[PDB]
Amino acid sequence: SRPEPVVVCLRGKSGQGKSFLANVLAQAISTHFTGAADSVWYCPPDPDHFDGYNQQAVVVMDDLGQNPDGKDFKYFAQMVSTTGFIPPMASLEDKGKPFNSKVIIATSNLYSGLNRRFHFDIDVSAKDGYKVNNKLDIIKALEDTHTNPVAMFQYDCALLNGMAVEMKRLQQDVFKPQPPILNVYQLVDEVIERVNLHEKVASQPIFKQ
Repeated sequence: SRPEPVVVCLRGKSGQGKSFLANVLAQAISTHFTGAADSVWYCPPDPDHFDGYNQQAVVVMDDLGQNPDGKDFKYFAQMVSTTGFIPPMASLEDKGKPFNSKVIIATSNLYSGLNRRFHFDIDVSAKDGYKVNNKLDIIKALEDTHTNPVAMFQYDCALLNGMAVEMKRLQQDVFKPQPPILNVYQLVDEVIERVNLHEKVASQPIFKQ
């Protein structure tokens, strides 16, 4: 019915970037499609009634798969359902409103040797020049390079341009490999391009309507 969501998984070692990149990507995508960074809904620990969900551009799910009881997988599975997920809402006014977000971004601490539902699956690690006691040195990674800024980003820094963090795209096929994704700027453009495709196939009719 509505556009199929584009799904991004960012995984890797604790505190080596995946969470920071989740938040940067979410706000970047929100900004491209709505003009501002606030069309982001963060899935709460207990997806009881989807409080505050309003068809935001981006849904973020933290640490997907870390609660053994597994409420998070259940709703995630529906969001990327074949049928149109209708989230539970508290007020009669909002009940029945379809789930309609452009991008779902999950962070995960899980190893990858379900996953077939991710359009982008990326391991995030800190590079040596930006690594301090086994964690990303985020202060150094956010230092302004005074390079020309890019797209919606206000300045350039190692976190965004690829010097601070290593992205390793996890691939489904073996000799049909999707191209590498090497920094945030490129990841943002790849997700935008894929959302554009999903929305065009869902809005451009085959038959005159």
